[PDB]
Amino acid sequence: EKTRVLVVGGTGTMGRRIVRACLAEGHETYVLQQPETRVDIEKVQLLYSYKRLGARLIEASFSDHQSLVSAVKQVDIVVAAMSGHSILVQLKLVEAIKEAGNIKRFLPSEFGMDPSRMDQKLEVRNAIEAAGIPHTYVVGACFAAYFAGNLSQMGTLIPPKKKVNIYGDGNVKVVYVDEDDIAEYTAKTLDDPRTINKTVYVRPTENVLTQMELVQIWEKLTGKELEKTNISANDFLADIAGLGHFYHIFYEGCLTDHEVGDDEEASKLYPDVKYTRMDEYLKIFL
Amino acid sequence: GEKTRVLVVGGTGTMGRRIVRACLAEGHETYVLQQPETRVDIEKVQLLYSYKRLGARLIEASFSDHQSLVSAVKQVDIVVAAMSGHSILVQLKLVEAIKEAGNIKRFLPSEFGMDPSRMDQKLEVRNAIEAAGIPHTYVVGACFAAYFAGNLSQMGTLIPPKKKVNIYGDGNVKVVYVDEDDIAEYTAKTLDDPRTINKTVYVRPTENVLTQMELVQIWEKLTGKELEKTNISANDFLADQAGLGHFYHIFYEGCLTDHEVGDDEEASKLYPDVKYTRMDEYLKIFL
Ligand SMILES: NC(=O)C1=CN([C@@H]2O[C@H](COP(=O)(O)OP(=O)(O)OC[C@H]3O[C@@H](n4cnc5c(N)ncnc54)[C@H](OP(=O)(O)O)[C@@H]3O)[C@@H](O)[C@H]2O)C=CC1
Ligand SMILES: NC(=O)C1=CN([C@@H]2O[C@H](COP(=O)(O)OP(=O)(O)OC[C@H]3O[C@@H](n4cnc5c(N)ncnc54)[C@H](OP(=O)(O)O)[C@@H]3O)[C@@H](O)[C@H]2O)C=CC1
Ligand SMILES: COc1cc(C[C@@H]2CO[C@@H](c3ccc(O)c(OC)c3)[C@@H]2CO)ccc1O
Ligand SMILES: COc1cc(C[C@@H]2CO[C@@H](c3ccc(O)c(OC)c3)[C@@H]2CO)ccc1O
Repeated sequence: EKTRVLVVGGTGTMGRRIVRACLAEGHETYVLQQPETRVDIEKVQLLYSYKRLGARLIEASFSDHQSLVSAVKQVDIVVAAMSGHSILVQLKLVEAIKEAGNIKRFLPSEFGMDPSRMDQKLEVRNAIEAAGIPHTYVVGACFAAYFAGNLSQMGTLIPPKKKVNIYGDGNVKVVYVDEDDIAEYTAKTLDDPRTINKTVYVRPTENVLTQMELVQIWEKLTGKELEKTNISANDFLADIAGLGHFYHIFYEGCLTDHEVGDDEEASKLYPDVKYTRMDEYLKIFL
Repeated sequence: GEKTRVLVVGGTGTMGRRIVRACLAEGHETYVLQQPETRVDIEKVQLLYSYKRLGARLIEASFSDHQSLVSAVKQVDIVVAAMSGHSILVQLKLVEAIKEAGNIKRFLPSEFGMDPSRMDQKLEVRNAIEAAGIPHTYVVGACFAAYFAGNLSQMGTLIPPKKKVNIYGDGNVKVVYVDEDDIAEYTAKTLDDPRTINKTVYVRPTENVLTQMELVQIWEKLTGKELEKTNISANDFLADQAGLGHFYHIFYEGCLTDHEVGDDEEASKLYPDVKYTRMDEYLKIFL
């Protein structure tokens, strides 16, 4: 009855939320348990905390091809959320899935900028498609913790107190999404017959905002005007890949420059998800 | 009387995060030290702000800014620190601040392990607390169950071994294994208990005083399988590196159990309503 899901990378930022979202959806949830690399107290405790919620642990190693095959044979769907070298370990996962033969869908570690735009992620896609593994690519949003809570400033995760850099004129549309919402959309789409072999864009409508609109949401919550320093494009390219990431998002507008139909956008596919709006998101910092 | 306001220092540490939640559970108005970011540290930031949803307040302060420590402690009645273990010695700056503010009714320094006065920068911190005249409680005497029980006291891992296990000496030295949650709850109960002002509190839940070989047997009965044991002489063990030695005092010298403690200084008796987790329940999560 339940879809059986294996979550790969279950102790990461996105992966842990995907574990929880799969359980909250009612999926029978399995989490890949990799051989310890270190005395890692919070890693181990996070993993075992999942059992208390009803998840099961499956031990396997990426260096052990047969242990991966044994793992994926126990589930119906695989979701990966590796850090993004670590993206490429999914190639081992693809061969294991291809050998196993029983996987109905694979969602690789995407959850960001679409890599098919004119990349290790694209190499994983090709292997998936070469093997004929049904897939769903979840893309198109900035994690609110990495880009909204710091008003998109680099090198920090919390609002600045007095000053703020604005990229260009800060009128390039961006997509700011609470990581919990991304995970819940992921749990809902992964067995949806409508999203088989599709790209799903996480673009909740009211969270499509320019940097300046984000800052102005904050300024209205606090009642304080920030001192703004506009940084021109070339002023931003003083760098001789993470500056590259910001440049594509805030200068090239790579998240919002192509329109998406309702049949491929998460908030339209799953309108019951009451996604967190950025004014609510930012309240925790007041 | 009223809440009793507590500032937790090291609030995103292993022990500190449990202490934050314990203080909220006990009904204290709970404040957490927000230190300036040293890096893009997503899980550290999310942990800190998760406390707000639970009713805690954050106070930004820096150890390198004496005036920010003063201001932070001036907003609370009690201070509890749980720094990793230099980390220890930064508490000296905190004592100077506590000294100047002059409103702190009690300070619990970062202890929660072997009593150093029976073996240290912890002792240095004690000396400063006492020289300054700051009322104190020292919480000592227990092995964290995550570091010593879930691995059956094996080094280099935190989960039960699959078939063989090392026995230190004869595995008949008494050790104290306690759930970190219980340590934190005892800490939140004791920090304003008049019976423990200016005392050492020993966390020694009676049913959790166990030999390594007893711990192993609890697990063998849970799994129904016996484990291949190999014993290891003190001298062998000591064949030449501070983690080792922590273990040696604990499992060879028996430093946690070689002295008696009285009920008016033992947490499980001071706080008998804390139904502490026994090791047979603790280990079940691993099955
Ligand atoms: N704004 C946005 O849209 C963002 C996009 N992303 C993307 O989301 C996806 C997940 O990112 P994130 O949550 O930050 O990932 P994490 O950095 O949190 O790592 C997650 C897990 O990946 C496993 N892992 C990492 N390296 C290796 C390795 N060499 N070998 C084996 N396993 C490894 C580990 O799994 P285990 O739990 O088993 O130990 C680790 O816990 C990525 O594709 C990333 O590009 C992430 C940041 C922001
Ligand atoms: N078996 C046992 O009984 C055990 C005993 N202990 C003892 O418990 C106490 C706390 O240990 P534990 O919870 O594991 O420690 P942690 O390593 O988990 O504590 C980390 C926190 O302490 C702060 N910290 C660390 N270094 C610094 C620094 N240079 N400057 C400022 N802050 C710093 C940070 O505070 P912030 O959150 O604000 O960023 C950090 O988050 C210690 O006294 C330890 O000796 C701990 C392990 C096992
Ligand atoms: C907030 O300050 C920073 C934030 C980051 C976040 C990095 C941002 O680019 C992020 C990212 C990676 C992959 C993506 O597909 C992605 O899509 C938005 C974003 C990185 C996530 O770790 C990097 C450097 C910083 O200084
Ligand atoms: C579980 O494997 C290890 C576990 C540790 C735990 C270290 C154990 O000695 C612990 C300790 C530190 C301070 C203490 O006061 C203490 O009292 C028991 C124990 C250390 C806590 O970080 C160290 C090395 C290991 O290989």
